Amino acid sequence: VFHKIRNEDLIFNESLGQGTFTKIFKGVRREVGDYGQLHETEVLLKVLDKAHRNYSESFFEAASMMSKLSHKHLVLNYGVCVCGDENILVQEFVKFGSLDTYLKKNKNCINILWKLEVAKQLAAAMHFLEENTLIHGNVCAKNILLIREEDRKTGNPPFIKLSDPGISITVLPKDILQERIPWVPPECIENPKNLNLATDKWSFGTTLWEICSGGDKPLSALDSQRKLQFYEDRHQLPAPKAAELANLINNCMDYEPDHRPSFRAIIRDLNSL
Ligand SMILES: CCN(CC)C(=O)c1ccc(Nc2nc(OCC3CCCCC3)c3[nH]cnc3n2)cc1
Repeated sequence: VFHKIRNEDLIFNESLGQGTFTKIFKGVRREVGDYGQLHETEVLLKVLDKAHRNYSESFFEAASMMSKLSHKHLVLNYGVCVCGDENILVQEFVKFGSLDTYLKKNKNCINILWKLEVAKQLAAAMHFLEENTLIHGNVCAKNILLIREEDRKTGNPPFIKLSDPGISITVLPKDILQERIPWVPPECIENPKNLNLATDKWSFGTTLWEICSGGDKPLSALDSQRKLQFYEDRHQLPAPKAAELANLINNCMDYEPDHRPSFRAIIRDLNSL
């Protein structure tokens, strides 16, 4: 179950953007913490749109997935506020935001070793989920958060976490699914109920492509009809700018889901460079 947070202990501050049928805000939670100390803690507030309240079950199931498992590379959920009409998910607030924006802002500053450390961390998180037979269903650079920047001076690497998947692709309208090509794998375009552990290996490949492309979005120039035809013609993504991980990307985005490598194998490949 989810810890219930009182509407009166939450303050909503600035809008940070939107997700799928959600609005996202920075906020503050008043709480009693360890030793009975009172705290005013920064939080990330995710609000399901009133118009799409019929998705509330999938909205919360997405975060519940993340919450029943504990791992260093998985975002922390603090609880939920159903107080009122609103359906509110309360999560930890990460200092440096999402990776897709960070890659773009810091293009001329991110080198191959940084990308490899990030890829290894994401692969570790996905290996944990695979070993627990937990499907994420929406692996992408927008859903990777940057906790700590790299510090060459101290030799410290960056540190990321994987966020929750949001409303599942098994209940979303087809036009949203099509726009999410090529993160959504071909078999889930055929039938979103084909969502499986193999789904996440495909999307991991798409996310590595993002990491290697300075925050470009693959196939963004293609409209939804042309994205569908891309899958129907069995195309692959072009090798990124920095081509060091192109082979791994292509091996991961295999049109045969049963041939996509395990995350253990993926980690072995990453460690070999
Ligand atoms: C000055 C420019 N920056 C970057 C430095 C910021 O303003 C910024 C934005 C967000 C955070 N933190 C954040 N972001 C999340 O999601 C990512 C956001 C979701 C919806 C909109 C896009 C971003 C989160 N999810 C779950 N805990 C989160 N914490 C930190 C800083």
